[PDB]
This record gives sequence, structure tokens and C-alpha cells, in this order.
Amino acid sequence: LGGYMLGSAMSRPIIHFGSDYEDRYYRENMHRYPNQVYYRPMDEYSNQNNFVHDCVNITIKQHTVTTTTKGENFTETDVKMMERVVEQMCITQYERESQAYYQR
Repeated sequence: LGGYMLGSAMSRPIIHFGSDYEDRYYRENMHRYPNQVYYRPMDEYSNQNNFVHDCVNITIKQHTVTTTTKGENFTETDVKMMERVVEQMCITQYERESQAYYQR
């Protein structure tokens, strides 16, 4: 996992899991969860959600791998929480640079 750059940061979004505890558990700890995503400048092929799929996957996985070796045992919930958040971040990132392709 090289040959990629990291965009600006965006405000760690509070996707609701349907239970205030999951919301707050994340929230107080939201400093731990990622606030940026791996992307490219406009890429070469642009997509609604398939971009998000891989943009998320790589960013999610880059937590999941490292965290294991930084002595932080992350379970399905420490990933699935993050997943919704990284999905947002990749949506936001796509929409944030692709918007300005129509303003050049």
C-alpha cells in the first residue's frame, strides 16, 4: 500500500447505528477513529459508489493492519463502526474535488 496520497481532513461523521451507546462510544473515542482517506487527484475513472468501495477498503484496511501491530486488537465492531465513517469520508472526498472539476 504505497502509490497514494491523503486528502484534507473532514469532520468525523456520526452515523447512527440505532443505539445511543454505539454513537457515544465512538464519539468520545472519535480521536482514535480516522479523519482522512487515501485517494488520487480526480483519478482516471470516476464513480458514484465503486470509488467509495475501494477508497474505503484501502483506508479501513490500513487501520486494521497497523492497529494489530500497534498492539490494538480491533474486532468486527472496531472495523464496522469505522466503515460507515470512512464511507462518508470517501463520499465527501470524491464530492470535494470532483465538484471543482466543474469550476475550473
